[PDB]
Amino acid sequence: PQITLWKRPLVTIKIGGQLKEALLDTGADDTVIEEMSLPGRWKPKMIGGIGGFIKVRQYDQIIIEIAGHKAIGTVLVGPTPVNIIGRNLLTQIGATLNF
Amino acid sequence: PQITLWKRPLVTIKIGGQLKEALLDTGADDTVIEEMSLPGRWKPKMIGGIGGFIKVRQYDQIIIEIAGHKAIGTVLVGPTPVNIIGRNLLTQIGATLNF
Ligand SMILES: COc1ccc(S(=O)(=O)N(CC(C)C)C[C@@H](O)[C@H](Cc2ccccc2)NC(=O)O[C@H]2C[C@@H](C)O[C@H]2[C@@H]2CCCO2)cc1
Ligand SMILES: [Cl-]
Ligand SMILES: [Cl-]
Ligand SMILES: [Cl-]
Ligand SMILES: [Cl-]
Ligand code: NA
Ligand code: NA
Repeated sequence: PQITLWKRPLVTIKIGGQLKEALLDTGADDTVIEEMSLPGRWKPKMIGGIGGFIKVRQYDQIIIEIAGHKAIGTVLVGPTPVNIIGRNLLTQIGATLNF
Repeated sequence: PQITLWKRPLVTIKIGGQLKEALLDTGADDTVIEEMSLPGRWKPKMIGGIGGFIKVRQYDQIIIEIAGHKAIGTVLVGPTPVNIIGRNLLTQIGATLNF
């Protein structure tokens, strides 16, 4: 698809058996999901941006379905104000910025 | 251009005759630049990032070139870590997300 940017680029994702809405975010290095349980090992991480840093749990090798496209990678879980699909997973679905 | 996301989508911008680096950010509603001098009056704005809210200065109708494309629109100035081109200016340069 072609997604214009008049509004936030929100899509449906499936992660950990749950449907969520998430923002396709080219400015995010990382994928960050609101609090939820995921299987397997995790380790703590700090991520920062506007307003400072938050602590998250880092889960590696997590499968997400993003607008119908399956990907696998690291997913961070913590008190993000919105679910964010960052570049680590946008690359895997072949997303590009065009102008 | 078609910009892939394996690296950060950094471009050169020109604002007030100055070249700067900035991030093309589909997750940003607005454009936010590091402290600099802009002409005219400013209005107050609070923006919310990963870490919380910050105060910025909102300057309207500012001339800005983004990767060679002309834009004229709102620029927020404040303590952002990186210069961010958000959707208010990405729409002016015709940017879309594609996969
Ligand atoms: C209203 O206009 C706004 C409001 C907010 C922002 S923003 O906070 O920058 N933000 C909104 C988003 C968190 C929902 C845009 C993000 O793309 C934002 C842009 C940015 C900010 C500061 C330094 C570098 C890059 N990315 C961002 O915060 O990314 C961090 C969080 C996590 C997802 O990944 C992190 C890493 C390190 C920084 C880059 O990627 C921009 C404009
Ligand atoms: Cl919107
Ligand atoms: Cl990854
Ligand atoms: Cl590619
Ligand atoms: Cl905001
Ligand atoms: Na894992
Ligand atoms: Na102005």
